Amino acid sequence: STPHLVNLNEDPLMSECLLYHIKDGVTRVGQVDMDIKLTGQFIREQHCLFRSIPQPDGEVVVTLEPCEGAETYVNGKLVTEPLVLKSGNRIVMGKNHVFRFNH
Ligand SMILES: [Cl-]
Ligand code: NI
Repeated sequence: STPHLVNLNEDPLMSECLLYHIKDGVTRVGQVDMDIKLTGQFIREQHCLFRSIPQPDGEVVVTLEPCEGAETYVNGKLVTEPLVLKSGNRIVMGKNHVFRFNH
């Protein structure tokens, strides 16, 4: 299937987005001029980005790259360099945005 980024927040705001499909290419996450806009106090203008790249068989590989000074955690570990995501991974951006990556 397409990879999904699913919003795990228990009380998401009306403006807040519950589910994104991660499309082929770069999805930029942040506040100012991004493909996914998150508003929390700790979300930087350019927070991080997803890369979706195809394999020989069509199956996709999604990586997450954090931006300088923008905190993101995958399964509890702060991610500081780019990282290949896996279905089930829990991603927190800033302190107020929790997702699951579902492939
Ligand atoms: Cl935040
Ligand atoms: Ni879907």
